[PDB]
Amino acid sequence: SRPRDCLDVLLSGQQDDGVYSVFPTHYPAGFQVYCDMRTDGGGWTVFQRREDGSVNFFRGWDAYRDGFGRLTGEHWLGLKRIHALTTQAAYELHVDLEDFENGTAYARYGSFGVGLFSVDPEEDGYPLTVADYSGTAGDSLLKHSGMRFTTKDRDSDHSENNCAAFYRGAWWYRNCHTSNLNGQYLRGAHASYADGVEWSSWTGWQYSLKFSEMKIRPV
Amino acid sequence: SRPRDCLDVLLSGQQDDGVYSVFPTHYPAGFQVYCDMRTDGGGWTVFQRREDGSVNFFRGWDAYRDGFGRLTGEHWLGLKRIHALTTQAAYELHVDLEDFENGTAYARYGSFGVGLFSVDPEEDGYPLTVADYSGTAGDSLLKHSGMRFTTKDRDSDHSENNCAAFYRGAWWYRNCHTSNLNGQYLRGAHASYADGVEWSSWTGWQYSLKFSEMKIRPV
Amino acid sequence: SRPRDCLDVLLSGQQDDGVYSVFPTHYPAGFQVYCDMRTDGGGWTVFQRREDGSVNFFRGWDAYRDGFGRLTGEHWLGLKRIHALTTQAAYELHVDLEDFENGTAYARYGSFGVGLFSVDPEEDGYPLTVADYSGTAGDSLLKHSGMRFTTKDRDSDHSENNCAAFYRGAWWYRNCHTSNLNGQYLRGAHASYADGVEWSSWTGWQYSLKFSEMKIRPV
Amino acid sequence: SRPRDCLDVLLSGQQDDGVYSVFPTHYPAGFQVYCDMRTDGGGWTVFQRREDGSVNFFRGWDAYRDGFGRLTGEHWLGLKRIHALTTQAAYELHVDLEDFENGTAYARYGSFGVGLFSVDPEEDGYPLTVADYSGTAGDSLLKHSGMRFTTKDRDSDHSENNCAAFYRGAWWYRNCHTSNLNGQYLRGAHASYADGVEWSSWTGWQYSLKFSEMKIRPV
Ligand SMILES: *[C@@H]1O[C@H](CO)[C@@H](O[C@@H]2O[C@H](CO)[C@@H](O)[C@H](O)[C@H]2NC(C)=O)[C@H](O[C@@H]2O[C@@H](C)[C@@H](O)[C@@H](O)[C@@H]2O)[C@H]1NC(C)=O
Ligand SMILES: *[C@@H]1O[C@H](CO)[C@@H](O[C@@H]2O[C@H](CO)[C@@H](O)[C@H](O)[C@H]2NC(C)=O)[C@H](O[C@@H]2O[C@@H](C)[C@@H](O)[C@@H](O)[C@@H]2O)[C@H]1NC(C)=O
Ligand SMILES: *[C@@H]1O[C@H](CO)[C@@H](O[C@@H]2O[C@H](CO)[C@@H](O)[C@H](O)[C@H]2NC(C)=O)[C@H](O[C@@H]2O[C@@H](C)[C@@H](O)[C@@H](O)[C@@H]2O)[C@H]1NC(C)=O
Ligand SMILES: *[C@@H]1O[C@H](CO)[C@@H](O[C@@H]2O[C@H](CO)[C@@H](O)[C@H](O)[C@H]2NC(C)=O)[C@H](O[C@@H]2O[C@@H](C)[C@@H](O)[C@@H](O)[C@@H]2O)[C@H]1NC(C)=O
Ligand SMILES: CC(=O)N[C@H]1[C@H]([C@H](O)[C@H](O)CO)O[C@](O)(C(=O)O)C[C@@H]1O
Ligand SMILES: CC(=O)N[C@H]1[C@H]([C@H](O)[C@H](O)CO)O[C@](O)(C(=O)O)C[C@@H]1O
Ligand SMILES: CC(=O)N[C@H]1[C@H]([C@H](O)[C@H](O)CO)O[C@](O)(C(=O)O)C[C@@H]1O
Ligand SMILES: CC(=O)N[C@H]1[C@H]([C@H](O)[C@H](O)CO)O[C@](O)(C(=O)O)C[C@@H]1O
Ligand SMILES: [Ca+2]
Ligand SMILES: [Ca+2]
Ligand SMILES: [Ca+2]
Ligand SMILES: [Ca+2]
Repeated sequence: SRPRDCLDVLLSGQQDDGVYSVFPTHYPAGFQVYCDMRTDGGGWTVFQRREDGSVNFFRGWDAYRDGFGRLTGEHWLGLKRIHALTTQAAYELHVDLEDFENGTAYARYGSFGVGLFSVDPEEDGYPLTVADYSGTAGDSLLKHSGMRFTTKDRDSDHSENNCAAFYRGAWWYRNCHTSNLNGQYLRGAHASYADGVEWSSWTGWQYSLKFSEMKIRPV
Repeated sequence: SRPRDCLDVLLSGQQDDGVYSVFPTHYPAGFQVYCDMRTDGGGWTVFQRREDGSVNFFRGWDAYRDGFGRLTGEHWLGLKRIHALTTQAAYELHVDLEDFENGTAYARYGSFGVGLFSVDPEEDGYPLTVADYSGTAGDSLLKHSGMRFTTKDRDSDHSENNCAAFYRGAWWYRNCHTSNLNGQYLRGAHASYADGVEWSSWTGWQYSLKFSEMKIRPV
Repeated sequence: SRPRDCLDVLLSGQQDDGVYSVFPTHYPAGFQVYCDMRTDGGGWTVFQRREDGSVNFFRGWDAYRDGFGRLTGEHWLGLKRIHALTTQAAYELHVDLEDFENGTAYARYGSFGVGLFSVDPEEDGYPLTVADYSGTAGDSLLKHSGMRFTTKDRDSDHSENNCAAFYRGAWWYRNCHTSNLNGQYLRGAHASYADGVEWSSWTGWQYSLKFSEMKIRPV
Repeated sequence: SRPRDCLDVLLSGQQDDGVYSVFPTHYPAGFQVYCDMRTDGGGWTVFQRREDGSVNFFRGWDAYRDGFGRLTGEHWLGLKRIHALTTQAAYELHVDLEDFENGTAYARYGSFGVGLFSVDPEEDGYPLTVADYSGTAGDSLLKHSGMRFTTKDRDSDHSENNCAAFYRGAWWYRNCHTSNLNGQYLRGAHASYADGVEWSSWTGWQYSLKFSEMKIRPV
């Protein structure tokens, strides 16, 4: 009765999409998550969802560490929880996207982790590990591999300015991004440059997507 | 020997009203609570009690998060503990009231929860879920459903001012309240408007009740 | 292998005085304590020791909450740990004293607790419960029963001034004390009034004792 | 499946050098460490590594308490973790060194601990216990036995100045050091006095070593 993630939940015989308790190896108090039990056989732990612009994603370091929003709607699970999940086994990442024309695409990454070898993942800036792309959305994440997480109030990017401030989001920014899924909910085509919910490989630098979901499952 | 609430305590063969250790799913350190083993067959976990005005209830955010008073007297268990209890199963709420003429009434709610789907219940303001009224006191809580918790130093209400400051309490204020059980212990009829221990549906807007107890049990 | 106190350690077959790991009900991480396995059959958990004046006891709230000194020498275990121990069962208190003439005396209290019913024992000031005196030192603690703990930087006493500042210690001060075992190590008779390691019932108001040990065991 | 250290990992049949989860007695959440499964039969828990100067070691108290760097490279595990490991059993210390001429030497200490009897190891300054030298590097640590840990922002040394500031490191400084393995990565011979990665007994006061590893195993 102590599943470590949504795959453990599924394999214990819980087949319905919804909110479940999980207990990562180094987070034994555990916490609630949204489980996707449908995509590619199910067992995905959601850590990010955009769908309606109801939640402010232009938040500081503490909010991105601790999480915000609601599991049933738009949310960010929190980097401390994403670290606890991704360090306990080898995980893949699934990213579901939707445009405002009801077009959908996905990106799959064979390996995904946050601060995997960091003694203090918070001080080390929750650095991204990501490799092995496949899917229909194209790759907009591999160039982010190795980058620390940057917020408007904590700059660990490779730009002379703050990428999070400039592109109004929070991400593993380099100089600055190919993806920006925590960017502003600008609702489709926008004149502003690359500061919406962007996945450059699918819809370019000036299209804020309607829906994103980022979720993990052990390989 | 790890009951999750006062019902687990009762069903393990502890029939006496009093203080017991409970261990919620996501609060495994556990904590002590007052158990009501009498009301409607027993197994109720108390989280609020007014009885004599001996404890200051006009407290800030941190006090309402962490709890205050004593389990054997006037107390608030703390929103972090009420979140830990109400997210681990489906709970009902029982509210016992007494006026200064030894009149008593109660309100029962078939569903009750605090920050049930909140990634960070503290940042999300411990929002109230409450439905399905029955009893003798009348309903003074259903209009509060969906509201965040507001204190004198943290305003998440739907008023242009701070409802907690204005009505000298701490509650899931809208604009502003039908109930105010954490209000001032003004002892019966008062000239001041709605700033005492108010349950509007029973005793109106200018009567501070002698006794309140708010308690939960799994359905 | 999870003893809750020094009595559990003793009954598991550890007969030697020394440092052991204990795991109180609501402090499951556990911590190390000094166990007295000799006094009245053994199984006493030490929480205070004076013996040489090597450790500064004139410390603030945080130090008295979290503890200081070393388990093998002069120390204060910390009110958070003393709360965790005394709330998990019914404990007695033993107080061993020594003067500078190698005279010894003790006080035994049939009941002892710190913040026993406090929702937040820290905010409630770790109030003392103590009753049922017997021994050779006389009673210098029963008048302290019901008092919150006062430090130089947090005044919860019944004096118009700060008793901890005035008598250079930290205690469940009333107005102000009959005992002051966390007072200055003034080494025997002193001109200053009641600001040393005082046990008034044995050695009066102007004698700083050489040795004190305060320790607990379940009845 | 809850090894307390790298020796428990080894004896469970994990023979490969690498990163593993360990669960110390009083740190039950556990954490990841680098295990050396080769040196003198294996089972060593690494807590310090220098190899390339890629990580800043001139850090403050909080960084030395909580840890920094990466387990696969240069890192400091953190004094809170080193306290949790060394208080749960009797440990020996192994120190591996390398100069820039591919010369190697080691120091072995039959006993090693950090804040072993400290009620609050952080407030007590994580004092060093170390005894019983043998090896090829010579002894540069025994004179540090009994000293608290000093950083540039927290001075507990026996110098009139701050040893950590003066020798640009963080250590159990006396007045001031025979070893300085958290000093600046100055890369071999340097004109500056004793402010590099120094092991005085092997390479003197003006030679910053290429590689250091500090690791522990139960005797
Ligand atoms: C894009 O998908 C949407 C979600 O399924 C469609 O809206 C939904 O249409 C349902 C019937 O298919 C209807 O019951 C739902 O109420 C509605 N959902 C929402 C969120 O509005 C949408 O369909 C268009 O809009 C609706 C309201 C109807 O007028 C349809 O005829 C429209 O095509 C899809 N959009 C397009 C452009 O196809
Ligand atoms: C309202 O209920 C109160 C609590 O039961 C009553 O007071 C209690 O009366 C007991 C005998 O019934 C007595 O032993 C208790 O000491 C007392 N409790 C307290 C808290 O005072 C109260 O009764 C009135 O007051 C008491 C002191 C007597 O004088 C009675 O004759 C009074 O009726 C009840 N009040 C009324 C108005 O009935
Ligand atoms: C009070 O008790 C002390 C602790 O036992 C005595 O000192 C100890 O005496 C031991 C022999 O009995 C000796 O081996 C210890 O080294 C010594 N301990 C310390 C802490 O000094 C003390 O005895 C007096 O002082 C010692 C040094 C001798 O000179 C004795 O002859 C003295 O009586 C006791 N004091 C008195 C006044 O009896
Ligand atoms: C000191 O040890 C180093 C690590 O083993 C040597 O460098 C390594 O040499 C390997 C072949 O032995 C080679 O495959 C590795 O790429 C290389 N590692 C690194 C980190 O460079 C080093 O050997 C000297 O430098 C290398 C590049 C060659 O030119 C050798 O001929 C050199 O001797 C050793 N240094 C000395 C002075 O022996
Ligand atoms: C959103 C984003 O990161 N855009 C960045 C672009 C693109 O990387 C480039 O056009 C390749 O598409 O490069 C810069 O102009 C640049 O190199 O100075 C910085 C700018 O921040
Ligand atoms: C205690 C309380 O909340 N009273 C509020 C009342 C009642 O809601 C209303 O009289 C229905 O009974 O409405 C207001 O006057 C209003 O709408 O502007 C605000 C006031 O704060
Ligand atoms: C150490 C101590 O508390 N002394 C206190 C004494 C004794 O309580 C009293 O002499 C009975 O022995 O009373 C006071 O003088 C007083 O009542 O004003 C205050 C003073 O702080
Ligand atoms: C690195 C270091 O600690 N050097 C110290 C040296 C050596 O201890 C001494 O030369 C023995 O080798 O002593 C001092 O000069 C001294 O005593 O005043 C202080 C100086 O900080
Ligand atoms: Ca930057
Ligand atoms: Ca407001
Ligand atoms: Ca006072
Ligand atoms: Ca100094």
